[PDB]
Amino acid sequence: NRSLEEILNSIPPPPRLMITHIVNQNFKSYAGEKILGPFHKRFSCIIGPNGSGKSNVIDSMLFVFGYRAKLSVLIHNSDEHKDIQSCTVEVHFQKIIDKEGDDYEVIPNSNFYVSRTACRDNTSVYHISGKKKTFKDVGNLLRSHGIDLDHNRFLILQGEVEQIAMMKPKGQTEHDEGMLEYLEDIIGCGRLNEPIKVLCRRVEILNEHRGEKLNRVKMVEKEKDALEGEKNIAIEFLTLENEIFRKKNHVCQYYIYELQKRIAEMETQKEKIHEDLKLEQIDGHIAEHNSKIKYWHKEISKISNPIEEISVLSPEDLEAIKNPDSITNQIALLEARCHEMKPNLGAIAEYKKKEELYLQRVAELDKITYERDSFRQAYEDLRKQRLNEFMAGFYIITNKLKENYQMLTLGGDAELELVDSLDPFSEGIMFSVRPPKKSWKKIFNLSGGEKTLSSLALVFALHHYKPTPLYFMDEIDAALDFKNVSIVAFYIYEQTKNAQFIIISLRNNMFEISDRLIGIYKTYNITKSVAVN
Repeated sequence: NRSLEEILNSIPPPPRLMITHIVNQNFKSYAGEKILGPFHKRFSCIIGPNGSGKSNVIDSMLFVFGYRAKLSVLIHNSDEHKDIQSCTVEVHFQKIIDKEGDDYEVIPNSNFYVSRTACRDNTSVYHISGKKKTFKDVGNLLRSHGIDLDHNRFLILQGEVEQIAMMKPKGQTEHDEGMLEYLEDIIGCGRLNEPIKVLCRRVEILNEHRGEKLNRVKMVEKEKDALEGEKNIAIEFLTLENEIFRKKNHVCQYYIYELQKRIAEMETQKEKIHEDLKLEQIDGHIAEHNSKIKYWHKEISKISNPIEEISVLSPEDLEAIKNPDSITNQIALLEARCHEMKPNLGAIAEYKKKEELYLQRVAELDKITYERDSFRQAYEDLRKQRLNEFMAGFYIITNKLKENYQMLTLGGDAELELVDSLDPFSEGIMFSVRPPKKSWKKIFNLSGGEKTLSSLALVFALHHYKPTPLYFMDEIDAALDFKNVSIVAFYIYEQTKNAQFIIISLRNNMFEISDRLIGIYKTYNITKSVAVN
């Protein structure tokens, strides 16, 4: 359970190649060893009647590339040849320079030689140029060439296009994926768009309770504020009673100075008596010593300070018996305060503990909250950036789709209608198709051929957006007018010259645009092929 910051730091970031020849030994449709024909960089076709084994080959290339659908069906399956111990199929790849003229000047270096030996013991082993490997290494070198194998887009079968004609706009379950999520994978966002959505979701819920933590560190705060206010009143009472107590020490010091000033005056008078009668001076000395005995209270032990410290006006302000208000009001104030003291440092303790240290906890949860808001808006920025890239590529491919549909249908427009313009990730994207010289209507009331024509228009749109060098089609000519067949054949011939198109059909135009015509026939259940032009 890494933090989202560690997660957001750890974010994983988001001439041509031709097939020279294919040789197949103990192949499912080929008896013994058969060499497939040469394939031009421009065009090639495998034309013939249905049931000659073309479907067997196009499923075989899925089998040999790791796409799995008793490994004896992988070997030949017929009457004359039936399930020998192993089959070996080899395909040759070479580069070729992209020239506008009709050239077959390949690069003589063999780029790839993928040989799969599939035996009857449920074991299939892959070799690249005879080196015992997997299809993963061939796939990595194809990704170096810009070709992605496990993200399959280059192969089109029929079951895909009659899936396309009745797609839900979104994949409502884990086993369904709409064109929205598949395009999100295509555009390069689905690696980081949806996982960051689910990741921020849970973290924000964890963050919520952190905001709740910030709440219940001080859920009410009024009880502690009232308690520290009362104890602050007690502390201010302590300081004020200390000041009144200092005044009381001053008043007791006024009593000691009244006694001592009286002592000094009577020393002066008894010294006058001694100057002038002896026993009268002795009586003055006795009363002076009695007052010095009574002077013990000069060490005022109340706070010992005003104990020995005198005020300014010694003959007038330094007597306590002449000011009974100073005697009475100060001790009355002291008694009222000491009755009303209840002192505690809980004002300071609660202020430094719950108004500062729990405020420090609130500040730490404020920092966690700033992390939470930074995480949620870094999410909002990343999700909106991936969404903006997704709808930007979506606008690019819909412009390419609409221009392809306009030049293929020679009129009319098929356009994808969003559920909502802001974010079509809610429940999908609908599709509305207009046939030429027809009213604008839903796709559901239209022909299946119109749906397939819009699907091939989108396929042309994604190929124009992202150049995939290989494309495979099968039996598009059925239930379709020859006009659109020749139109898309002319599109494939004219707009694409480097891109190689392989189509399985019987109508003339799809191989009249073809540079290679691989005429394949099965005579006495022995399959032989010729490569005519």
